[PDB]
Amino acid sequence: FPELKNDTFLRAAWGEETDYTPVWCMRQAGRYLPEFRETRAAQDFFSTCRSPEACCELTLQPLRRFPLDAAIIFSDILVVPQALGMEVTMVPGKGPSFPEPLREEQDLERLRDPEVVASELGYVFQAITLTRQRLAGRVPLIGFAGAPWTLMTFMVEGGGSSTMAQAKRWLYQRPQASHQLLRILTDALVPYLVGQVVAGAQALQLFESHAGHLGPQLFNKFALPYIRDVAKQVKARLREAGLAPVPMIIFAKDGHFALEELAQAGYEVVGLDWTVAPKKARECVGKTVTLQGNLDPCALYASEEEIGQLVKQMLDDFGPHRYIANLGHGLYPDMDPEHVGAFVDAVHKHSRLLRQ
Amino acid sequence: FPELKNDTFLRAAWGEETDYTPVWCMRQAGRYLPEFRETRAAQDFFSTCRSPEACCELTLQPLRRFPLDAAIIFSDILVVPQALGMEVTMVPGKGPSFPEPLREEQDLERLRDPEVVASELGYVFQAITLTRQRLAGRVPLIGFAGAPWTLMTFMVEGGGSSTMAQAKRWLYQRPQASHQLLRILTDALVPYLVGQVVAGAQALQLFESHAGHLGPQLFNKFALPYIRDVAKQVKARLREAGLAPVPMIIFAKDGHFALEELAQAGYEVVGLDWTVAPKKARECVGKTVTLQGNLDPCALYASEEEIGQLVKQMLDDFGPHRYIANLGHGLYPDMDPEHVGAFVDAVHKHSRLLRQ
Ligand SMILES: Cc1c2[nH]c(c1CCC(=O)O)Cc1[nH]c(c(CCC(=O)O)c1C)Cc1[nH]c(c(CCC(=O)O)c1C)Cc1[nH]c(c(C)c1CCC(=O)O)C2
Ligand SMILES: Cc1c2[nH]c(c1CCC(=O)O)Cc1[nH]c(c(CCC(=O)O)c1C)Cc1[nH]c(c(CCC(=O)O)c1C)Cc1[nH]c(c(C)c1CCC(=O)O)C2
Repeated sequence: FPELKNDTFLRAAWGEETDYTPVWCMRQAGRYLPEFRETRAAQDFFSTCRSPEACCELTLQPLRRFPLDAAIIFSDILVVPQALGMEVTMVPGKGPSFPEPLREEQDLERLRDPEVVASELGYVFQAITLTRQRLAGRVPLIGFAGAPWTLMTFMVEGGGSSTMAQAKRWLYQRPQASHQLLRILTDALVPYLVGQVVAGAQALQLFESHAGHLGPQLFNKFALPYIRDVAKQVKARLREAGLAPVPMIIFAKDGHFALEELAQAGYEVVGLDWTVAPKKARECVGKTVTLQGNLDPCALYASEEEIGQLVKQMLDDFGPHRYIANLGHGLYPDMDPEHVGAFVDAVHKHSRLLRQ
Repeated sequence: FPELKNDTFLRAAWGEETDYTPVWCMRQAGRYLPEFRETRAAQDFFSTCRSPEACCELTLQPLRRFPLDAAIIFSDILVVPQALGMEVTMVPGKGPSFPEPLREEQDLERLRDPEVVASELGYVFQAITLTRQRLAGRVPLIGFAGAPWTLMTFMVEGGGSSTMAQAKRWLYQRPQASHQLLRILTDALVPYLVGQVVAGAQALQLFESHAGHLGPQLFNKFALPYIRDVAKQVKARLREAGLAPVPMIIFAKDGHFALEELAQAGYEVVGLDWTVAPKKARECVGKTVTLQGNLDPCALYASEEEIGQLVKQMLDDFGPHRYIANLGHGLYPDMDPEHVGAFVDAVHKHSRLLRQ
């Protein structure tokens, strides 16, 4: 691959000092961009995900508008449950659905052996290689997947939920079958994430987007062990294959209660939602992980001047060390690309002023 | 399409006698026109190129001011390297840039298969069809592209250069990789140029704008073969598709040294810069190609009366046969539209006096 030119994001992820704070945005390839909507109108969602050229194009679009310090491959976390043998749709304007969710223990029999999942996800690896080549070393490329618990919630609920009552009912009433499913997911995720790195990914983020539905006791029993396993096994396999391990980011949205445990879970970077005060997060995680985040995505509805001031305040709280800027979740479809631009420029501007 | 009403430019290109000398100007759709600047202020440069209506409008603007004998579609030669997978910007007042130029052989791996480029340039074909329809047969519409060597220089240098030292270093140190790249470009250009004709173009010009950096030995080894290939293959494909081949113009700026070879390269018309005395050019190319050019664009800074006299002298040197008037390069942004008008009127006036 082409030599990396701007490695600020990677240096920051490993905790090294940098000249400015690197920034990227979750869902930077997203519907808030008119050009994203146009490229997407061509195919259906999961068909877009299966076209390396389409994925590459969507990945590059934000970088043409903004000097973001990382790209993230266009894909979706739900490709893993799909590759395990579940059928999944993107309903017109009503999000992901599994018309036949997992509801009893016997339903696990329908899933593929987790060891064959990576072979089913070749299309993602093709997209990663192509995007890495086309990026031509501009900035690092992040690969990603959903965390076991979060993927379990989609598989059991059949979509989004305000309570995760069915998935949590599994945890309390079917603890053994839950662990079995969480292990299947872990065993699928590890080779998939390794394959993403083999294909060209230079960092990995694991999205535990539905952490907040668990309190600490269930999180520690059912989510944390598998989060830890994913990091340990991915690093081991990469070492063994003669490759360099990449920085790994754990993002547990609404996971305020788990920050101390997440800082010990074998990830270089702990991603934060907007509800956690940066200084409180720093006390929780300690001095040797990098934090990522955490501006309220809705702050981007404010004026460009206001966004600059909110960014300044955020960066004052995080300080110059061991920090990668981002929002506290993904960009929303109704947001203004110019305000995303203002966010990026302000992180760059204020982080330089904070140093010198 | 509407039937062509004024075909003088085409008759002259094929070498037929005409009642007056037809004239057009390189960069006639350009910044010297206040109305060009206004229409352009709407979008960024490459976004203008992707709007058929914007391209059509820019193409027609000069024709509303001046009785030019041809239109040339508004586009840019750099759409080809873009469609091959390189990222390219139009920097505010500092021209084209590729932030990640090709610098080693392995960088060729990032490019698209040349056979898929035409599909990426549909927007240009749409602009051509629309402009041909809106022109309503007034005058012929010229399509165009950059020549392989010249496109290679942009791809390797990452922009303009006073020496082409990096691209020439490729020719001397990486001859094989250079030929590989020049072949990729040729194989992309042929289907693109054919598609321009399919879409409505009635003539084609290939811009070898950076010929002059090569002497004769390198030009014959690395530029000429691909110039020849482009013409041979475009004509073959058009024949085979049941379409009429169009006149093709090769313009090698600062290519004094290559005129004899260019006259044998399969182009109806050889375009000249202002440094070549017309009578010397005529001896070089012989009696069976048409010459195009060649007034110093800077001559348009002279008074309207002076421009008339310079034009008279130019036309005396070229003579009435096998000649299409133009400047020796494109119009510059600070030139006066009224002086462009004087140029057009003088060619028409003096060429009629030269015949009768
Ligand atoms: C709406 C939706 C989709 N997929 C999903 C949803 C949410 C469903 C729910 O919560 O009930 C499922 C999903 N996809 C992704 C996540 C993790 C993000 C999180 O919730 O923390 C989740 C939970 C990451 C992603 N989803 C996507 C990426 C690729 C990276 C990028 O787009 O920049 C990632 C990491 C791409 C994607 N995927 C989808 C769209 C429309 C897009 C474009 C971005 C947008 O406009 O929202 C469909
Ligand atoms: C400044 C620039 C542009 N594009 C380019 C440059 C020069 C870069 C360099 O030499 O370092 C690259 C380019 N574009 C074109 C050429 C070939 C002309 C030549 O050098 O012989 C080249 C070398 C043709 C063109 N470039 C364009 C056309 C369309 C036809 C027309 O505009 O009449 C062609 C054939 C349009 C264009 N393209 C651009 C502008 C501003 C315009 C409007 C015309 C003007 O004011 O200069 C941007």
